[PDB]
Amino acid sequence: MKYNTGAGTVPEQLNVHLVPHSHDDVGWLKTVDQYYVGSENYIQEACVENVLDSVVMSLQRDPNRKFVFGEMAFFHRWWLEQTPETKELVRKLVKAGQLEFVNGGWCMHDEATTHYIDMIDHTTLGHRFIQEQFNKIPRAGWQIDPFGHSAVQGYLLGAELGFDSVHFARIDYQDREKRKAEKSLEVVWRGSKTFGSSAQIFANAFPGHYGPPNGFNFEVRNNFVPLQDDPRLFDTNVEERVQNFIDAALTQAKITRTNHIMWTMGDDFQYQYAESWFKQMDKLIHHVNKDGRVNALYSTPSIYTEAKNAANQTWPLKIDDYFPYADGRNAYWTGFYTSRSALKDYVRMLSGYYLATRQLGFFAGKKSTKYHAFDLADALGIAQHHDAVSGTAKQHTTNDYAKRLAIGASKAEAVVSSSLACLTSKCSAPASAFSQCHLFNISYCPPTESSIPDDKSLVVVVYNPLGWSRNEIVRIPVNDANLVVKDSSGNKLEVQYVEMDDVTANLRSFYVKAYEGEVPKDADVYWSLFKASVPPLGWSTYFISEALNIGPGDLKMSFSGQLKRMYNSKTGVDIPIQQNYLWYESSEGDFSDYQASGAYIFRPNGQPPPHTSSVTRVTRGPLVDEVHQKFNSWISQVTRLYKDKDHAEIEFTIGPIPTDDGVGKEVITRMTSTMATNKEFYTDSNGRDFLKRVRDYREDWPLEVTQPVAGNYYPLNLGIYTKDEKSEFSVLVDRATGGASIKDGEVELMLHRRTIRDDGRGVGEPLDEQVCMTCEGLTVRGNYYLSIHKPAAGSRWRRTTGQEIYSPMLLAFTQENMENWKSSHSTKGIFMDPNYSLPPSVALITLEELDDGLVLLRLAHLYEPSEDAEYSTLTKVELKKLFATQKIEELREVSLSANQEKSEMKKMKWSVEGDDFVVELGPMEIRTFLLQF
Amino acid sequence: MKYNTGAGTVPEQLNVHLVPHSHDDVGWLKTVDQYYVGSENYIQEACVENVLDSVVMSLQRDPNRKFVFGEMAFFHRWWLEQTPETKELVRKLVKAGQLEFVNGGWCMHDEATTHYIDMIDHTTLGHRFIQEQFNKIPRAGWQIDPFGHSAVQGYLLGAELGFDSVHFARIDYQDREKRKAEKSLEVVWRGSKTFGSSAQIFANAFPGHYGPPNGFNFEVRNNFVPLQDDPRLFDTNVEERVQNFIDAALTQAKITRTNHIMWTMGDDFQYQYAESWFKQMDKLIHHVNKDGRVNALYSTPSIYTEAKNAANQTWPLKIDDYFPYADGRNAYWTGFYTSRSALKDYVRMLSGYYLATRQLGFFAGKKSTKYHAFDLADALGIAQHHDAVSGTAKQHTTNDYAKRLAIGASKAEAVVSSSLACLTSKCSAPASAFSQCHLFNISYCPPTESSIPDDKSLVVVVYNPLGWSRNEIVRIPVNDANLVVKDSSGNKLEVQYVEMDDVTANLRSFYVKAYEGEVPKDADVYWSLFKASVPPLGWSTYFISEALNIGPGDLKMSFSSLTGQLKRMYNSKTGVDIPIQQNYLWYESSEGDFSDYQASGAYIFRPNSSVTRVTRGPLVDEVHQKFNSWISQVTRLYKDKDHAEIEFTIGPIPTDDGVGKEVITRMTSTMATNKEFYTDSNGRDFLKRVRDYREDWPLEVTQPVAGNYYPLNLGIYTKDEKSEFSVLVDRATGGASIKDGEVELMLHRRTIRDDGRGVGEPLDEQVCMTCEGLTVRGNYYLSIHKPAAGSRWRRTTGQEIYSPMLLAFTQENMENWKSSHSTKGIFMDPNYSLPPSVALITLEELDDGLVLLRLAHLYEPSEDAEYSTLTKVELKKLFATQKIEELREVSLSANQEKSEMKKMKWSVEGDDFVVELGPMEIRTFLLQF
Ligand SMILES: *[C@@H]1O[C@H](CO)[C@@H](O[C@@H]2O[C@H](CO)[C@@H](O[C@@H]3O[C@H](CO[C@H]4O[C@H](CO[C@H]5O[C@H](CO)[C@@H](O)[C@H](O)[C@@H]5O[C@H]5O[C@H](CO)[C@@H](O)[C@H](O)[C@@H]5O)[C@@H](O)[C@H](O[C@H]5O[C@H](CO)[C@@H](O)[C@H](O)[C@@H]5O[C@H]5O[C@H](CO)[C@@H](O)[C@H](O)[C@@H]5O)[C@@H]4O)[C@@H](O)[C@H](O[C@H]4O[C@H](CO)[C@@H](O)[C@H](O)[C@@H]4O[C@H]4O[C@H](CO)[C@@H](O)[C@H](O)[C@@H]4O[C@H]4O[C@H](CO)[C@@H](O)[C@H](O[C@H]5O[C@H](CO)[C@@H](O)[C@H](O)[C@@H]5O)[C@@H]4O)[C@@H]3O)[C@H](O)[C@H]2NC(C)=O)[C@H](O)[C@H]1NC(C)=O
Ligand SMILES: COCc1cn(CCCCCCCCCN2C[C@H](O)[C@@H](O)[C@H](O)[C@H]2CO)nn1
Ligand SMILES: [Zn+2]
Ligand SMILES: [Zn+2]
Repeated sequence: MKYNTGAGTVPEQLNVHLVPHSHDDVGWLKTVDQYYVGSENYIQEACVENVLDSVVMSLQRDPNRKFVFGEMAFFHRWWLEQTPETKELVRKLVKAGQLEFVNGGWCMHDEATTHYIDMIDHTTLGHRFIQEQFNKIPRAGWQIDPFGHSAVQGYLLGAELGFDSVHFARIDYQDREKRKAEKSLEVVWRGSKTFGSSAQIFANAFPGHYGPPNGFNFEVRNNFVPLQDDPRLFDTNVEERVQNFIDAALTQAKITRTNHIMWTMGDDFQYQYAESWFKQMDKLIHHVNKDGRVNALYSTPSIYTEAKNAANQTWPLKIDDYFPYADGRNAYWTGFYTSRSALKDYVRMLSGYYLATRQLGFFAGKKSTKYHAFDLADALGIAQHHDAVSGTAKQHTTNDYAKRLAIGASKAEAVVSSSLACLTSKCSAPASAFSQCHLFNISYCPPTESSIPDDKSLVVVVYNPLGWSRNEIVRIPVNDANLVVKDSSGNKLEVQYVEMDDVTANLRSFYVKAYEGEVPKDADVYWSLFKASVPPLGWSTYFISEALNIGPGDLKMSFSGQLKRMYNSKTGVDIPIQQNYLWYESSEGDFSDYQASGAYIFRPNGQPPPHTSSVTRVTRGPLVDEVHQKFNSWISQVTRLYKDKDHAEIEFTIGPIPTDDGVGKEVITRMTSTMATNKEFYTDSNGRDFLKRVRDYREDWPLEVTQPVAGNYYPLNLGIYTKDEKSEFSVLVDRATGGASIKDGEVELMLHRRTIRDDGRGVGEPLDEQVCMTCEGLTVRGNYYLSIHKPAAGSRWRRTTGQEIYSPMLLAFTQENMENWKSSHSTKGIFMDPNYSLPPSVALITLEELDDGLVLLRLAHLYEPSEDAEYSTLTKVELKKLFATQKIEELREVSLSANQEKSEMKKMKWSVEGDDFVVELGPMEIRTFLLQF
Repeated sequence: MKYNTGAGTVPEQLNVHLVPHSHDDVGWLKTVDQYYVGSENYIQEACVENVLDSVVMSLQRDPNRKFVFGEMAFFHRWWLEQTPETKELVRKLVKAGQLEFVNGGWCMHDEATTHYIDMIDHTTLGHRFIQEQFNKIPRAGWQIDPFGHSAVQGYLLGAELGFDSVHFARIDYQDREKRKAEKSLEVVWRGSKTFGSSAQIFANAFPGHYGPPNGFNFEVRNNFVPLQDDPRLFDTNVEERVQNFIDAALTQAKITRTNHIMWTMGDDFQYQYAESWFKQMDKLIHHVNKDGRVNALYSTPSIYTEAKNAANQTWPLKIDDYFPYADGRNAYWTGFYTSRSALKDYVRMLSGYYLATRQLGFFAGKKSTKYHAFDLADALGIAQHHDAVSGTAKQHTTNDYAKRLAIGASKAEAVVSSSLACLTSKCSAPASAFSQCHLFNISYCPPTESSIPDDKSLVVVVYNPLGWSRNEIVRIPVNDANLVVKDSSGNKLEVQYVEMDDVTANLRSFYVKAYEGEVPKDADVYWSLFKASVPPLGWSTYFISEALNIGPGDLKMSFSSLTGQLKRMYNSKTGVDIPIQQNYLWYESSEGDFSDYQASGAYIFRPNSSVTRVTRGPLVDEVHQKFNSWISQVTRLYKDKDHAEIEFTIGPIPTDDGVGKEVITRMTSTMATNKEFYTDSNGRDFLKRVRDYREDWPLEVTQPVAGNYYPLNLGIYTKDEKSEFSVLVDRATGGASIKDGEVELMLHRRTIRDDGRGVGEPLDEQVCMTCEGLTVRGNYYLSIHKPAAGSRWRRTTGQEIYSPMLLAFTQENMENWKSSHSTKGIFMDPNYSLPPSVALITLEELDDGLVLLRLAHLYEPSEDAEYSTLTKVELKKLFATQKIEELREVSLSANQEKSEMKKMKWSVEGDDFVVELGPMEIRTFLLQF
């Protein structure tokens, strides 16, 4: 029999857009490769190779069939295995529109715990591949699973990518009720207060889930009702199945605007045998359309959006974001804003490093390795997956993520070493030319710990990957107490010695062995500190050889023994402020609700958070004032006021979190003032826009308060701040972190979490992270940064220090005779014009060599219009001065993901309820260029 | 990457022939159509449409891949839904050898409870489709699942089909141990005593199961280890999987002759997503052969057989059969020999009716409808499946089988009625011309129960589908006591009235309602009996209108009187005389003990009186016997019958005491049978069985009852130096001789537990409206003869039991009838019979002008001095009203020129139009008129 599968939309009937898809997690209960090859099916039945294999076969069978695929991490692995014949069939299918890429990034990223730089990076990775192989530009965003949604997702990873639409299943459960009643599930979304309608997108919140209506899942071996239309066989059931379809369509139509609705015909890792689904959809399209009451068609999210746009309809407006997300009364998904802190820091650290790595490789002439096996691009793009950096994957999967990141970090570390060796001489240098250290956090750095032979000096090369000149404190572990630091010009520099502490030494012994496999030499005796000064996008070289109020600067802090006050003499801000460590007790269920706190969901006990305190050292010196604090045996902190820093730097060391008492614990630091913050506080969106949050309040619906704490937590990637008439109090993070203001004048950060129960959303594991050789709970160490400012003065600290945290100096070490080194190496350099700096409001967020001679460049304006009277303004960058030592032959502006010419981008129109080489940049703008040299 | 999937065999290595297959039950836990379309997956995950869809896609991707498929019941349902492009693609795959048909019948039939005529019929239905669509002749028999194997499967449904091999997984568990030790899993099997090596076949019994070695089932969503050979991905495992493969190959090689072994790469309803299997098999062939220690290839059972035949090797010999089957000490699969007796009788009755239907349609010029939806050919073909007539499907599946058979029977009924209307007239006649009755067993025949109008008669047309003239008793239910029966010439015939009985009357009210939905009219008051005389392949017409020792003939029986119940049988003309008792007993079903939990069930048999009337008359003497409230019997000696007909009525089997019961009739004599007894092979050859003994291995006796039951489709007999005692059945039935001079039949079974082989249902058959246990009624036939004179009774009466007269009824004034209708007729020559040794088992109109004809010699060489000899049939006299234009002798399934059939050679350890037939021969022909 021939089925009429080629139906399009029809004007005066309800149209049911059948969109076949397979939701393929880039790691979750299995690793990425396990999901691809289909191993470990006892954990979860899932094989993405079967999906792509069988979908291509089913699409070949009938030209009217369609399927949408998203995650290029899987597609690219599959593609490299396919024959030339298959690759050509795929080209035909993509060219015909039968297989359409939706989203098209390397993964479907989390939107809470991700940084916009990483979101752009992996999306570009996917889009370049799709553009190269198929000459296709994705037009529909696909965020069907991420646990809430960010403003930047809407305007920057949606509209600015060229997406007309973005589709997602998860919104807050109270909000969803209101949107159904108001038919506002689909909105025109303006995530940017700066760009408004110039960066808007059609946003489609599904009625419930991203699966088919009940009885319309057709996966092989499932117990569905096949449409039996053969009169030679018993029990035909055509009329019943057609009515099943209509009934489901009418229910959805009752909550949707226009005569067009969409069915997401798929689910988690479905389509292992695609024909099982397409057989049923073939028959349903055929028989439903013969019936004639409604109209069914094979479609895609972009065909659907096109029909939604051509309709005569005005649409409700959506501003800001969809955080936080709850799927039930006691189930706010705000715990994963913090879950797996160590993995979050690892991602953030490697992202900064990878940024610098691509800079140095470009100058030294290195060749792109983006699509090579186990490259850091693959590893960091996988890491953005919505179960990966978010913390919501199984532990073995999480270990596999970190294994892949470490492999890519090792490749990047060799690129940096070889590149700096070439660029500092007076490119083929060996990677052994310099040594580098990434375990300063636990004091392990063999290059600076080892002894210096006579007539030689420890050479320290300092590379600065910001487009600003920078002054910073180098702090290295040493075993000699009479070293001299000389700058490039022979002058001895002022130094300070800081004594090794017992917390750090105790971390060193355990974790060096865990990470590196062998037990290290004795704990270093001292830290050596000195202030380095480095040109923008350049290096300085130093030579090292043998011969209660604190605050070396304007910012002062007062302690008992605990913090009591912060003030700035020069600016005249002064608040009494206390900081303490506490923890919420993790709920394990109660009489009214079995929901437990777990890796996704933060549900505190409803008991007040238990209190922890004594000073163990107060240190004073020209470069740093320090207060070492121990709150208990597993919570210790160091507060540091460094020379020339407009902030304190608070180093936390948390763990092992004790659960032998059977009580899960979610550890916070809480900063309590008297500022009249009036329930307001500000948190960033993926590290960019600041969103005004209001305690216990929602703009889009009248919140029913059910979790007065968990319901006020928001995801941080840059930081959190508060203000009143007289002060502005700001906190910056070093990794994705959850933050809230639970009381006026009060800010808190959740820093580490260890539960005894799983939260029943499918991961099947309490968040119980341990380190072994003889195991104990994982300890995390990191920094948060705090400062005080007059109103309208804090934004420039937040932006400037945020970028500095993102992009620290890179240190490279070797031992050579100083004079011999100065004879064969330039001790100072800059790749920009010697007297050029990027404006203070701009960051060079992408600089990378692509295939052939093409260079990808991105410049970001860091400020929103109303933040800083001087810097929230129009500025310019002279690219001739940015590349002083090279001549631009070609310049070309492209879309954010570099898959379209900027000038060719077109926008849909919506009726919304309530309505030379010099590059200019307005507030919040990001401009992307392809260059040739 | 490209994989070297084109490997062939290599001489200096062990070769693993990978044979992809999907074992598709034609009904079992789900019905055949549910299995096809994949509905009711909560019962069992199984969809045959997916198998054929995805296998054809997978074969298309790589020309070196192969797959074997067997069950045309499924293939044909799928074929008619396919597009022209798919059909064209399938023809290319079949022509290239990528898709090979094995077996090729409509189903994979049981070999215990099936009759050879039904086996030939459904195999022909499948093979004719295969030949017409693809010009292919299957060469491998595929019997991987049936529970034991019959001698007729080997020589007749194997060798004579043109099969070089037959493959099966199930043999007795004790036999299997010996055959592993002696490397005699594979044999040259000679199932026929008569034909020996002229009808031999390579018989391959698998080491254990028909699935793959452990860890090589690759069905989508199963937890197997994929072969990961991409160095860009973590956890490559090529070495591990290659070694897994080798270890399994070497283990099998140690119990197999030659350097070729076969892996059956599949299982029940597998290959829903075929690419999941072929991907792994692609990579295993590639990397195993790169390694080079063993050799792997895509293969088929026929390619494997060729390799085994080409080896320089001598093979052990197998004779007789593989019954009974047991897979454990207390697990003899001999219960299903009797399970679902009523379904078995239903199949047997419809097979004979379908034989007559195709004769009558041919004579009347009816067009063939063999491949039409719900045709009786489909229903009867399906019913041969190894869970169907065997009785081992779920109850709802069994109901569906009976519904398809009833649909087919209703169509056959109209053909018979329309054909007889045309042929007796002086085809376009309507089905309403005659009525017919199939419920005589419960006394329900409205056409004869109904009053006759004055100046009209009940016209009775009697058709005889045997090639022998036949006299037999017509016995119809009537409501008037003074009816007169005249033959066609006007002669009044001797009649006998027999009173209705209470047992039948209560069956009638309950079962007529069950079968037809409404209670019947008043029970009929009498049976009218009379003797009809009918030409072979012809008819006689009769007109009915208003006007303790027994034995009306030579055979006599003596009953105690004090207790009822047989005591003695003797024939006064031949001098045979044996004391003999007949009793009803039951075994208690085991529900397992603490040492073995095995219970009795649908597959496995695991065991733990007054005369109410004596009737005498010129046409029948009978003794009604009531053994208890749910067991009654009537023993009948009919005029001119050389045997007693013993009608049992059993049920409802009481089950409330908590114990299951398996009911037998046991005939006990003093004959010196010396542990020997004789049972038939699919209604054909008799095999000598010996109590508690096995020819091929030293039996360890664990079930001295259950291990001595054998499947009967014709009957069972014993003998000593003075007598032969013979028992014929009317349906597939289990029988045994548990002591010397003693013979027993299992007639009905009801268990309270399942026997744990997958059907998940106690054998607990019930009739519901209120429910009660099912009641079965049927006949077995007893007789006594002098040695070497019993065989001719068994063969002749067996064919008469198989092919009874067909009665057609109407009411008309006699003279107006005789004026418009030929009262008497035959389609053969007016004075020609087939020889007494011959039966016309097939006569059928195919498409175009082709007619299919089969003649069978009923006798084995040693059986009857007169009839066990070469004979001949005159085809011009068989077809008297037509002229034979063309004759062509073909193979048994009619897919080959008989003259062009080729046989492999094996070295075996220990070594006009007149049709001639030697003993046990079946010759098949295509004729054109
Ligand atoms: C501070 O700061 C810092 C920063 O800096 C932070 O962070 C950190 O960091 C660090 C660095 O620094 C890091 O570390 C790193 O890490 C990574 C990861 O780790 C993880 O993972 C792993 C893995 O896992 C997996 O596996 C296992 C086994 O099986 C298991 O168990 C698990 O579960 C998983 O599993 C999964 O997956 C898989 C796949 O993958 C599958 O198969 C399965 O089935 C599943 O599914 C692990 O292992 C680990 O663990 C460890 O550790 C821990 C801790 O962490 C502990 O606790 C434990 O216990 C352990 O430990 C133990 O052990 C060890 C070993 O044995 C020893 O040693 C010790 O001692 C103890 O006892 C974890 O979990 C990793 O990966 C890395 O590693 C690496 O590296 C090192 C040096 O560096 C060494 O030592 C090692 O060995 C390694 O090495 C390697 O790699 C490299 C790169 O990466 C290279 O270069 C080299 O060469 C090597 O390699 C090569 O070779 C080899 C031989 O040996 C091989 O294997 C390879 O291969 C591969 O790949 C390829 C390509 O190429 C392919 O083909 C194949 O397939 C393979 O695979 C190559 O070839 C390190 O360690 C960490 O992680 C971090 N952390 C976090 C948390 O994240 C921190 O945090 C801070 N701190 C504070 C603040 O406090
Ligand atoms: C509660 O205690 C434990 C327990 C378990 N079980 C049942 C185990 C059943 C195994 C079935 C395996 C698969 C094949 C079953 N075949 C499939 C063939 O295609 C079909 O034709 C055969 O009829 C049929 C039977 O052999 N019982 N009790
Ligand atoms: Zn997901
Ligand atoms: Zn079977």
